[PDB]
Amino acid sequence: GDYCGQWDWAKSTNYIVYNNLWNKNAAASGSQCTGVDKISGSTIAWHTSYTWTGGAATEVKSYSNAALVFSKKQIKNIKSIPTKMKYSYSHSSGTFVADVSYDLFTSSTASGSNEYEIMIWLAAYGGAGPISSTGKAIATVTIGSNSFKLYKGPNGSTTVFSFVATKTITNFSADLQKFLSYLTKNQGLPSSQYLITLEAGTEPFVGTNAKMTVSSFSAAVNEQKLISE
Repeated sequence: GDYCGQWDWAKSTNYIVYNNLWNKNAAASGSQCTGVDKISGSTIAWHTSYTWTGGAATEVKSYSNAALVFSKKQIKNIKSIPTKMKYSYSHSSGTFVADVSYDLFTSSTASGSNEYEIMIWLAAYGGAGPISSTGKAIATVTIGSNSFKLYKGPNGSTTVFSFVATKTITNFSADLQKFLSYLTKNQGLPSSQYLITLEAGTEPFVGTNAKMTVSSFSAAVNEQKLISE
């Protein structure tokens, strides 16, 4: 059965699926429910459905997501982060502003507070755009079969990097360590940072009778054979 509470969630050996209606009060009206559909090995299928209208149209209202459960590692010691995400997204006609995105966080300790954030937008709808100090991409980088414009800006004391795919991706397959290593080699992301959070879901701004169905999601963090503390 679905769960619609602001902070509802369901735990699995490898994933936690959150409803996470953390900014629901910025909308004038609406609600959102999330549910888990299957769990086969390290692959999970889940979905979320919502309506959010009015209020602060520019603000993320929620971020239902599947979050990986994993041993935290410093980026310098991560060999690979293989991930897959296949989804569909429907809604009713009219205003629809949202994104499908991975959300990763790093800290200086495995248990520390967020210091850097790395988003990967597989889809941006109705003009949704990431945090950007300048309002302009700082780079265009191709990873695997997809091209991404890179944005950068603050969120409090957090530095937020957002890769935005140049074409919508509905069937994603990538090694996210390539994204982190691009940032450590080119954008000043410290390789001593611990990867502490890896999730994938959707950020709605405005939408009616919307439903994202994640037909399959998986992620894993793999460490190098030689660890340097």
